[PDB]
Amino acid sequence: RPRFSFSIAAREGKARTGTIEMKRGVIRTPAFMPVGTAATVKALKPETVRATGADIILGNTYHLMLRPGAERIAKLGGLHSFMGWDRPILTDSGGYQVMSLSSLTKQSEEGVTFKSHLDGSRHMLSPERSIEIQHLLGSDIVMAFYECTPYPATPSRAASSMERSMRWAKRSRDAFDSRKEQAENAALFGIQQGSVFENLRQQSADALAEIGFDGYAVGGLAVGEGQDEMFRVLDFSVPMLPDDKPHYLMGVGKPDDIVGAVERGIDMFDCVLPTRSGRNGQAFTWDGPINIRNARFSEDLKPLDSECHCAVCQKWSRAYIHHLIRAGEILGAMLMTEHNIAFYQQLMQKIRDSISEGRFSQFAQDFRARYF
Ligand SMILES: [Zn+2]
Repeated sequence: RPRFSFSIAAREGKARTGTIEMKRGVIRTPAFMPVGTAATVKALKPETVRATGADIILGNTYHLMLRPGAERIAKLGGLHSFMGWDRPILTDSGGYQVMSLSSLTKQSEEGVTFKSHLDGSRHMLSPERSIEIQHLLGSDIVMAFYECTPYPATPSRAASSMERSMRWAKRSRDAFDSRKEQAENAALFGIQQGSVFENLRQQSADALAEIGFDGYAVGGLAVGEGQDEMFRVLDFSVPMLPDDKPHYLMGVGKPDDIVGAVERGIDMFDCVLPTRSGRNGQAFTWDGPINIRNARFSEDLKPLDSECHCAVCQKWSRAYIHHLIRAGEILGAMLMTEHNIAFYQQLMQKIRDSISEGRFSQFAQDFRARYF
């Protein structure tokens, strides 16, 4: 019923489990959010996405602004109504894609100018335009617009980029606050930057807390630094964010990354891996991933995973799915994606249950021992 309410029901070390109550629904944390790129979680009906256990999905402001257009979607009744997903949606601000998929990007204090990577150039993105688009889409959790710091990054480079983003966070906060409908029904998350430097990260955290947000995302990771660095950064970074607010680690998703991130205080995750690697033929299992295309699965009657409770593992064999993927059949992508998202959600449920029971540390250890 409330606009936004985060409650921690249990803790173990830095790990915690709880819920986020929003007008469109309850989000159980730690949470994994499936990625919905062009108003669709690839190869899945929204009801299937919900069936796997997902309480919230992520939409991106970049793609949607290009096709079919933020304004068009608003006119159509909003993203929820448009795609058939009635639960909460967290929208990325588009800053990282603007820099990864756009042609001739132009950075400036006002924002970034760019050329759409597919048809001319739906051109401008600033802190206020981003928030505006996110309002048009009707997202429940709005991400403040930021400027990306590549890896590696020199201290001065990381400092100046972090500083710009902190200014953009203020502008995003204000833009969000000026729109009453948005401010009253949605949530706004701020994003910490600072690369791998804790002084920078600290400054970013402090700026962010000064402005004040509903949740804090740890940005700049999973950009090539490797798990060791990521974890090392998380170790000093997460404790800098407000304890009573959710901590969201953007773009992080290998199963082992998630478990280690939760051990360091992360409550929310998103990643294209499960969907992406699904179309590719890679299925996640409690014994590590398997590539279903491999000839040894040609007559394997066992399900993708022997303990998985998803509809795919209850009804189809590795042999069939192996066939479908090798034949390039659409059902192959559909079945692989559903199992993978299903697997991710079961991992989050296992994580949440072990924290509530005070046995997460052992779960993590056992998980790693078997998965690897
Ligand atoms: Zn399954």
